[PDB]
Amino acid sequence: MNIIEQKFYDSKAFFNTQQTKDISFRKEQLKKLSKAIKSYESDILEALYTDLGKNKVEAYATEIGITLKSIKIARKELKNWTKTKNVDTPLYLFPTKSYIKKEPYGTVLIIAPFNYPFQLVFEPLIGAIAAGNTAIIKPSELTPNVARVIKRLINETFDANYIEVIEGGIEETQTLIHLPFDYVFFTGSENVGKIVYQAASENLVPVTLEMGGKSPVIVDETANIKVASERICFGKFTNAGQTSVAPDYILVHESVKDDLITALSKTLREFYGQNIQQSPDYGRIVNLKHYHRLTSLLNSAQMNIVFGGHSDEDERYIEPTLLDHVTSDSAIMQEEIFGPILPILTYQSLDEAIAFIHQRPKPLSLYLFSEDENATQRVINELSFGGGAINDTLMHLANPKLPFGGVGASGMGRYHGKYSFDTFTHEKSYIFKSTRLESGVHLPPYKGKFKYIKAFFK
Amino acid sequence: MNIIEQKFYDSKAFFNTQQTKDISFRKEQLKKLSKAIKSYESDILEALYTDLGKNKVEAYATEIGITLKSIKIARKELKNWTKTKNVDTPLYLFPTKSYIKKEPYGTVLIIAPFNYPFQLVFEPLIGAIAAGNTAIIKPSELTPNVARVIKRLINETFDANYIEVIEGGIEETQTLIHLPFDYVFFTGSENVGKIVYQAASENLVPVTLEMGGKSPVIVDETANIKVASERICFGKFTNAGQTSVAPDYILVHESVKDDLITALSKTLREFYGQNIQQSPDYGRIVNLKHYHRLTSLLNSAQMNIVFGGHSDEDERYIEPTLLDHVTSDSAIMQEEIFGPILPILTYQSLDEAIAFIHQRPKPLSLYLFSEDENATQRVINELSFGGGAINDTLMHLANPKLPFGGVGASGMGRYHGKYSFDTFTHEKSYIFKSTRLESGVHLPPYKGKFKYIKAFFK
Repeated sequence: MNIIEQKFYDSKAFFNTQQTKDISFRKEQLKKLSKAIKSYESDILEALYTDLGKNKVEAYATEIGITLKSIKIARKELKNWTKTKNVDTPLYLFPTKSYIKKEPYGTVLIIAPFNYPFQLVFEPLIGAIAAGNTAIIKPSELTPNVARVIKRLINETFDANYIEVIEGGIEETQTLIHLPFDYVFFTGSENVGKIVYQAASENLVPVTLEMGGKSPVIVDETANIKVASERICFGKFTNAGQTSVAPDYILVHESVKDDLITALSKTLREFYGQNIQQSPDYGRIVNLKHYHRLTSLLNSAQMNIVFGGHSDEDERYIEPTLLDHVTSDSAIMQEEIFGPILPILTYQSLDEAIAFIHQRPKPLSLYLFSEDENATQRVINELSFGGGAINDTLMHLANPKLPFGGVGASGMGRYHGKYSFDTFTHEKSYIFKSTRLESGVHLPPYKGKFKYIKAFFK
Repeated sequence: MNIIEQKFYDSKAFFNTQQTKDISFRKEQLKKLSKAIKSYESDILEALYTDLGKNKVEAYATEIGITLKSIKIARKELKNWTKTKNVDTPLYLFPTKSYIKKEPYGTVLIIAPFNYPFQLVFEPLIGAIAAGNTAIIKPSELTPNVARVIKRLINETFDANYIEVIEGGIEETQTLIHLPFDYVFFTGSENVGKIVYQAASENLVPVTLEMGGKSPVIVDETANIKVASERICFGKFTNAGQTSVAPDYILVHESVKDDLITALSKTLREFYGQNIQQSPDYGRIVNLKHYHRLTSLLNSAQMNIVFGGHSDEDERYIEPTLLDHVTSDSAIMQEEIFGPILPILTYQSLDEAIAFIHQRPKPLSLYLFSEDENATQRVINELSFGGGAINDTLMHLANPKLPFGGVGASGMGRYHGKYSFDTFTHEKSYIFKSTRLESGVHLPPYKGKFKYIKAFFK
């Protein structure tokens, strides 16, 4: 009765035909998706480069390669993920049989951001397809050519009543989130996350939200500064900072603080050489507006740049900038940076570092560079965060056996690997008690049965 | 800065002391809880009988015995549930180690209804305790003596900053749900469910909602009417109908429809004899208001009572009533009955039965009495519901290896057994990449590394 509603009702109607629930069907659409991505493979990278200055290597590894292997893993495991699970039954309920069926939710909404525009559409989508749902996809219009390449790939591969792509901004998102989807999957900002979560509450819709925060990295008195410098910079300088799990700021112990900076800068040259603006290993800011935002942050923290700093408006360039003498109350530590600026703060005792992170909202990721075991055991035991890495950054996302998701302000729910499948699955317990052997052990009248009932639970 | 807020902040502060995260601590509070329930064992049944007319046998089996064994299972499995899980890592990320830590959310809210007032406080609470949280409990004030017995048991056993009981109605619930709890667990009505879900969205709080609906039971042309009569009546007539998973109405095939009724009535006498009002095996309605509600339903469906019907206001008695010639549009089929009235409807083709259930919201449970395998395979394959039973009712809740929870309008999330523990757990992925063997296989510059990166995912 309206354009977006028209497509929503058609997707729901196709699901109710129930072709989606058949495993043969799902295995085949996974195949078509793998083939379609490979067919558009250079049609994914032209758009990633024009929208995000994303070079072919990292673009492939973060958006195309990761999903192609995810499709493969899902096709290999589809029969295990979907198979009904038999469940041990208690002896006092004998002969009852116990099962858990893995059934889809129905029609599913996927909202994806701008920074990994392809990855965050298709990793959940693989889950939804594998789980037997229909899907309506909302990709970011901040990366417009990526968005249309996704629409072209989806329209060419699938019928709209099975998977469809709605392009647009907040207006279209508002129409979608107020529709009665059977599941909503969202990656993006805490603020839009709140908009989605409140909109889903009205129709009692379950959701997975993956938002952000400020990911700490504790560089400890016992650290291996050399490797940490490289490891941290990979995490921070891939996609030019725009990564919900990128290190947002460093909590570096007093003693090692100056070492790090040289190590950083030196191993930053090992990454993009002198004059990074000419490197074909380093990305760009998504947009003029995000640009004028991160430049203003550099212009306000200009007293404290210690390595990097300049920027060209015409190609949305900002170089790997490192800050120093930063404090809890400065403007750079008020918001999530989501850019190539790395503020560095000093700490004396580990208790203060932990306390500093505790006072703040729970981050999506947390990183500790330390060789001390008692130190790691307490950073891990007392700080709650989404996920993270001891002596590494980012690369915990690369293992699809580890769920990826936030906690508290950083998010709820999780995906990657099987978890993508589980996010879009309802686990339906059912039992089966044959009628040949009937009894009466728990039925009425109770008269003198009390003893036997107490014995059921003792 | 206000009474309920005062207790909330104290619970949060105690959690931040971090005694709760220690497994030795959790095992001991589980022990104290088991001992405390056994100490109040007759103090649980006096209140269940005065509030719900619940006789000692069923009261024990549905509220006390089920939780005591749940405490035992949690104490036996606590080390397995809590232990950090090691995760196979991919070869191309070698030597990285991969783990999932099971950590608590923090401070937790549990809201419990009137109909199983003790069970639905303590089965989730066991989860919360086992997961390492603090807890604030909101029990129904419709069963007031049960509520206070719970407060007395909790206050005597634990300090309020660890687990506390707030008594009251919707006002106190409103104050609680708008506080920034780390998790909200709710059992109750769809309408109050919506109130809770929307209140949780404002603070980005994850929730488990367990609401209701109208649980179907398909009695099929191939059924074993005799045993089904008993099995259905156990499910329906325990707790005098007031059970979110009780059969709310029967879809009985045309041919067998009259058989059932006699079978029902006859095996209803096998349960509570002639004159049920004198049976000490049959419960009562929680309240005058719920009473005047279910009596009005009988007074409006008075043309169609075929077995049962009368009611005493002074002991809130309503007898096992069976209806006949009921239709989709009658007033009894508009709302969830939650009482001892069983409307019975006829169907011709199985497709109509499935369609009738499909058109309605997804029920918390679904029951099919049939000996035909193709029939069961499609009832199970095409109808989405919370959980349920083939050739039985209710008893799928009794197996703590099967998750218990709704889907769609009936609920989101699940508990019982380990699932109770998981509901209150954050699974935190972390990796550990040693610095002794450093490399450079995925770091920049990319120059001629493309081939190797493609190989990572192929």
